[PDB]
Amino acid sequence: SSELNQRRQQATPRGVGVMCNYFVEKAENATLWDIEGNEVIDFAAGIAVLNTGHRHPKVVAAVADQLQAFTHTAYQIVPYESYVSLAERINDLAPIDGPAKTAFFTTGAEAVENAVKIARAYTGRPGLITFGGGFHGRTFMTMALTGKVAPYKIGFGPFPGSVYHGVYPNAAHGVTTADALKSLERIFKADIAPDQVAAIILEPIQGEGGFNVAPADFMQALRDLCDTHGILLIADEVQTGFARTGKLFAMQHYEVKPDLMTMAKSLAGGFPLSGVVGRAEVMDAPAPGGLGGTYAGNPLAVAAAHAVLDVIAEEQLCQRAEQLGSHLQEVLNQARATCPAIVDVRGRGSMVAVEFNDPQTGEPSPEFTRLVQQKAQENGLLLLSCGVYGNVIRFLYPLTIPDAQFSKALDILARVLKS
Amino acid sequence: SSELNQRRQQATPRGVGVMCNYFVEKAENATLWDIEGNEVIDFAAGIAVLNTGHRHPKVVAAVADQLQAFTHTAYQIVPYESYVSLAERINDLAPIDGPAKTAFFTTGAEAVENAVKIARAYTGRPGLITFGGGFHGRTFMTMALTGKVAPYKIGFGPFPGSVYHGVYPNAAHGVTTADALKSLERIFKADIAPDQVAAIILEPIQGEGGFNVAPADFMQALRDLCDTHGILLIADEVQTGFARTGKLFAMQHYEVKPDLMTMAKSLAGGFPLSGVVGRAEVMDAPAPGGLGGTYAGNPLAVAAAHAVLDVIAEEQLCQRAEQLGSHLQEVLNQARATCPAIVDVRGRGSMVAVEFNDPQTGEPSPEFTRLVQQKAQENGLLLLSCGVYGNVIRFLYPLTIPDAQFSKALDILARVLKS
Amino acid sequence: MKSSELNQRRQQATPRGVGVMCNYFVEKAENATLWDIEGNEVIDFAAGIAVLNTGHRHPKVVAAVADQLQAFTHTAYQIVPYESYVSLAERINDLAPIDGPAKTAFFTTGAEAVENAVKIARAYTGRPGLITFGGGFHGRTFMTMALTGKVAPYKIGFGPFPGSVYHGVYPNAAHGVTTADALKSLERIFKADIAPDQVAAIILEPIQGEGGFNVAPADFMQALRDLCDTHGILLIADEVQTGFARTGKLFAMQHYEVKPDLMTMAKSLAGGFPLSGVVGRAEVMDAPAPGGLGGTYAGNPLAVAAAHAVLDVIAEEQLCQRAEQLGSHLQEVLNQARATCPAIVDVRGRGSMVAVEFNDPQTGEPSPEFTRLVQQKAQENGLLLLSCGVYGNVIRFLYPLTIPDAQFSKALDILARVLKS
Amino acid sequence: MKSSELNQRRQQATPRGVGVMCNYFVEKAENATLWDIEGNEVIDFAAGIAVLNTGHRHPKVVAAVADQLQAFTHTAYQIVPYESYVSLAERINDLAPIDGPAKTAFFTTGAEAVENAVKIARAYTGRPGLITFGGGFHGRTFMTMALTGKVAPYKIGFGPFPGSVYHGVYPNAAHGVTTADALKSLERIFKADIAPDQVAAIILEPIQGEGGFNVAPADFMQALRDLCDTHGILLIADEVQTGFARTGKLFAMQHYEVKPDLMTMAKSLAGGFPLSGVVGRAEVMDAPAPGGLGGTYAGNPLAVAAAHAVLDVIAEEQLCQRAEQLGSHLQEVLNQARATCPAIVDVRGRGSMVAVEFNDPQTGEPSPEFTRLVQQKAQENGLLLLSCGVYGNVIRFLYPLTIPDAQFSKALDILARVLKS
Repeated sequence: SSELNQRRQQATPRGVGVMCNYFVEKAENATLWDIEGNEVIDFAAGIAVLNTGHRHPKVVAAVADQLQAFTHTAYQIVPYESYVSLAERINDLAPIDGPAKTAFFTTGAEAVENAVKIARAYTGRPGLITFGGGFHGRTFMTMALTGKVAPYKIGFGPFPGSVYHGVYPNAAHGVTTADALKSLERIFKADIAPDQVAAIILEPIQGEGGFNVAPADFMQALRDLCDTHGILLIADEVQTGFARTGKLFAMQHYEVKPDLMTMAKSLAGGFPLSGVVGRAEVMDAPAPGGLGGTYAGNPLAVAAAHAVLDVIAEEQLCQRAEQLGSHLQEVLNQARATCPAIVDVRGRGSMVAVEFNDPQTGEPSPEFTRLVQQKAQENGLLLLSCGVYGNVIRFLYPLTIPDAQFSKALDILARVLKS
Repeated sequence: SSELNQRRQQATPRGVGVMCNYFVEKAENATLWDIEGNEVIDFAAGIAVLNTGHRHPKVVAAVADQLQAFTHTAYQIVPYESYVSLAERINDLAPIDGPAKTAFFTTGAEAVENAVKIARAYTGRPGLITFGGGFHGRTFMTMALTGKVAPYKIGFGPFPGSVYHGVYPNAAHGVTTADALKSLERIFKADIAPDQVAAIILEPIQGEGGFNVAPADFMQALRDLCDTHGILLIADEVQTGFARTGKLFAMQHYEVKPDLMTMAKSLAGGFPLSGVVGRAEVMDAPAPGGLGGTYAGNPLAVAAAHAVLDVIAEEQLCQRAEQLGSHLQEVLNQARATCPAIVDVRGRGSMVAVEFNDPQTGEPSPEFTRLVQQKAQENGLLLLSCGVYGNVIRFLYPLTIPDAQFSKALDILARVLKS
Repeated sequence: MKSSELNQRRQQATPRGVGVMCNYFVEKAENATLWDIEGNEVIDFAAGIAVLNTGHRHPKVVAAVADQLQAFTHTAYQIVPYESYVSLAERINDLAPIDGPAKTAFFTTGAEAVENAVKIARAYTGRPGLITFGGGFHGRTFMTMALTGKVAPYKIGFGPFPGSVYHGVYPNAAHGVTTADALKSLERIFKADIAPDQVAAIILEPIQGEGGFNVAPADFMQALRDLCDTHGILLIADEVQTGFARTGKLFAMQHYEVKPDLMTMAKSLAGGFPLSGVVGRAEVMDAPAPGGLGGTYAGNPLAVAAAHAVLDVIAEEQLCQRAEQLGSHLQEVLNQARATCPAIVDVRGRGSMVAVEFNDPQTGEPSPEFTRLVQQKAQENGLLLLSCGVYGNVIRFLYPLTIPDAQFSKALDILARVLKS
Repeated sequence: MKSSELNQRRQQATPRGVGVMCNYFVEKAENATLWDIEGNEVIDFAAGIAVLNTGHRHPKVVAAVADQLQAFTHTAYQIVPYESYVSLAERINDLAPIDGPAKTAFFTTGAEAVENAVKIARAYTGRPGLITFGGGFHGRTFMTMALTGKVAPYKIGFGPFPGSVYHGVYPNAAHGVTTADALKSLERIFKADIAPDQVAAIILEPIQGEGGFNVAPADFMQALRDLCDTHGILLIADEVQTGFARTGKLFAMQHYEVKPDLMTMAKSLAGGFPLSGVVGRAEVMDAPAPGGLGGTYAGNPLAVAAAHAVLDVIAEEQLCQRAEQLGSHLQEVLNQARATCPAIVDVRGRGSMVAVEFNDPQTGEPSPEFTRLVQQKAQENGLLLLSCGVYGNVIRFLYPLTIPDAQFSKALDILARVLKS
């Protein structure tokens, strides 16, 4: 496959970075097959894109029937009842105070993008506040909202005004909830007025930021100041959504609820679909024709996104996600005594991660974290990187992993840490 | 259905407007079936996305075959062979001087968005110039690039700086090529320096602008303008691309070649995929990791794109387009004499349109466009509106439409213009 | 001590970004006469760029400044106010072309004046948008550079510039741009760039200063007034250069039946002293909260005292009528020189804001060289002339309105001789 | 009584946006003494907000301005230059702490100076980024408001604001904010807001003026210089308020071994006249092309003549040490007052830029009411005190460095007494 590696280097730009050396041929559940027969259990699931697994039999049958019905029709002209079919369901499952309304789009960056458009149309305000280490997409506005410059926005500036970043709460790094809230106070006193901020966008637990959970200390306080200053709270559950946090949405772990929320990735279980759900009054702010997109709500994707929403419940992967999470929680917790480089492990449900620090100084180092990288797939196990420094392994296995599938990779994960 | 629509209003926001309120059941080539089994000839193809028709036997077989393989990988992690030489297949076919390289994404707005990121990474310049009436997407950057405020960006401002709009040459409306070039010179002397403009983006034929073809002298001068000031000429062929204009890409009708090209819509023939092609060195300007997207290069959509390029070649849809549109153009000019409202008949290939003005004045009638919209509606024929005044009908039938199906629709079209 | 020594010391001590036009350095100035450090007497047709309509060191202005010099030179008005600030504001409120009650705030520079007009407009409407016109000049600060409609050289190298700022086309039917063309550009901005319900103000000069002395037609101004009336936009008139008797009236807006919502004043406001101001409808001016407006030097006591005498000199010496008398005589000469000099393509202006445009006869393409040759020969004859326009082919005549009749006659003789050569 | 008729006139004729601290109007000022129109004599501890380090109407400054009145008041330097501009730039180049050859460009207002500083930095680096600190104040223009780190009341209602402008945290160990706290706030801006190689300049005051007189530590200024050296950033020191003998040295940056790339000057640079300047490395200053920098009032000849005399006064009267002597005596009084005044939480400053911060004794919470109480009590006893700070709980002391010691001792007697009550 070495010749195809170079066939790509001369046909697709260097900007599309790719981690693993080998290509894909077939995928099942959480097991990937290379071109050369190698079998690797997927602890990545394409970045939380397949909570219900690679090619789950139900929605693969739901996309097959949806195929010979219609593949595309542009919902803006000819609508389909499968669009209203899901908008009904998520409006009943989303943690939004009062009546909820849902619009669907294609990519997750478009969901956060449209949440900004709806937040701006309802508030009439320009301001948008995110947090350091937060990731919200790769388009112009979403890169501005993203809190990691390299490599996400290196060389694509300048970026629009009225967008600033607070500090995300993180007791593991010595920043408290008060430290986080004070950075917001410093933005209101130096950057932009509170009555000029349209929305505060927030990952319930940060995805590419290092799997750091926001405390209920932070959320209830956050809900308070936006209610004071007329700001809308937006929860970005593109990565944390759909049963991986032990519950359907990570915001269900909290008592107060966001006015808007963006969803994608495993929302369709491996097919291009995003969406925005929120309060009926705020979502109804843009005028007709203001929201759209050609591929918005791909009929095959809404059919699968309907399907995972049945695997949601009959398989009950919310309860399983807490059972997978808590055991791998234990595997790395006595590996903590065996492997000294572990400084902390964190996660809710099975959205779990482990941070590794070099012993001489407690600074990160991604090449011990990334020493585990190679040993894992050397054993046929694909683990993804994370963090502001690259020092955190995030475990993104599908929720549909058989238990023998899991314990294999778990004890293989026991061998990567002591070598 | 009556309940079906009102279920749709309480579940989905008013922002996502919809044209027809009959909901699709079935789709095949250029035929659409609705809740009541009523057969409608499709002259929209979901906005030029189904150039090869609804569910083409070749691309479904390529899509169903890819679903036996895998759902999705996040190309960023484990890549495909599907991705690479679909790009090799477009690198040789795209009108790009010298070696070409191709990256793939999902939505057309993303392709335009990434074409800007590549233009910014290559030139280090912030500036971007588009034209009034142009449409480039609905995200923050693409809304600023779009040259129509209503309804695509009412309530979503403020918009970023260094984005200005020239005037598109509309020789059928008093705007010459010299007028259009002077608008660009006026931007250079008042808005932003030329050596600060990274790219000039335009559609070879304005899609929602009214199907205004760009004259050859305007494109030649545009090439020399960017050549003189180090600007990159981006061609937005998301709507004009893939055999609709008689040739593969609309830029092939000109001797000048753009530095960058954006594609989507009929690229995958009813599946979510976009892409950017251009000179090898400029597209490699972004750093590894700067370009990305989780759904980018969807395996099924890549397999669908592979067969779409097969279909238009073996079925000779490039040559078919112009003979479909030539037959359409002459029955429009036959009705030109006994109908008083036709003021112009624009189009190239099968990207044809006809503009209506009120007979007593020169103040266009959307109603007459809606009235003729309301006649083919009750007569089983779906066509779209466009133009800055909503007074021109665009003919976006699938190129795969059978001859008897087309001859019927033109008959129906002739009757609705007379009355 | 000597000029070239000073020129070298200048280039080694100051940055090249501060360009200098003339070879010589000033030693003494009075009315419309300049004496360089070598004794050469120069007829000033620039007046510090339309700053000394009342002439250099007018006795009444100097006597007013010398008097204020024995009281106080600065107290920071936002800390300790003074009567002269209030009285000058009252005088401006009466004379300003403002519909209804007016209020005035004083600042230091014309760019600060435009800046505070923008700030006032944004506070009242709550909207980001601002629309100017190509060829407009409104200052060199970040926002005023964005408002300025000439990239070279005011904006080269200082980008990127803020959003919600766009430029229409200023009408000059002497170039093929009608009022209808100008309004078409505005409606194109409204349909492509920014919605009219998001534009706070439209800003234009009644006569474009360095834009070539192009006069806004009443056609254009009335349409702008109704357009802003319909879409809730504020009409800001930048009279920094046109203001104070330059155009035959105290303010160039008085030539029109249309009144602006806000107006910026500077340059000739203080007759050679640092002062600027904003006057407008009281309801609009009161939009910013206490503390939102200011500036340390704003309303300098010496400059406010000077502006008091300037308004006095304009009235007591009838300088508005003088500007019309002088300008009519100037257009008389420039148009007689039309028969003897084919390069003259246009003679435009109002009052003593007169200009002449030059083309190369071969085609209708500007001749900036012929413009420079006229400047150099006038300098050779001791006459300082400023160029302007988008192509540098326009010579503007900014003589002080107090220029003696005999000196003006000699300058016109120099003008006729230079135009034939 | 008679001031009330003037206040009603002031309220009806000028907008409410120009706030006014004192309800009395000045009639005469001299050194550090103010006389209102009612005969009341006030000791000036404001000096027009640090504009009069040399005092109100200093004899040598007035005689220099009066000499310039008999020659010329304005020619626009970009048209006809003058020698005094060059010689003042030559003096500023020799005196400014700039590594290597320096160049100086003069403008009018402090905001204009900062505005041209970013224009020079943007032209030199080609980068859009600008980083300031919360609590910083740099002017009231659109760009300087964005750079200003205090939203109320400076930018309330004037947004939206331009991108590529972010605010770090200014170090104040008295507030629990270390230098490490400050440095890492910059790295978070690098990691989340804008790449370091896209930041054109980091701008800071050596001592925050309106921010509460918080002095930058030496290790913070050092790491800032290293930060900019690594990433090609330019270091800009804003010495509009700290400049010219206020801090015990001619420039506050001279208290450090670090030298900035650019420096802005205003306020007391001309000792009570509208003048501002930008001095920096010659290579950096020459980045803007000819015609890119300017301003009609820039380098006002009267204000330049005053600044020439201000420099002579600072040297002839040894005002740098006098500022150190007056500031030490003030800190002694304030520290002795701390016992019978539990509200005093801190005594900050350097030289004669000393301030005192007040806290409500129950919780360490600011008490602007107590601060205003000290202000109003001192005003009743004839002492004019200003407030600063992010929370308005800081009183700053900006007496003219030329204040007579008997009047200074008297002012300290009042200050002591209004603090014991």
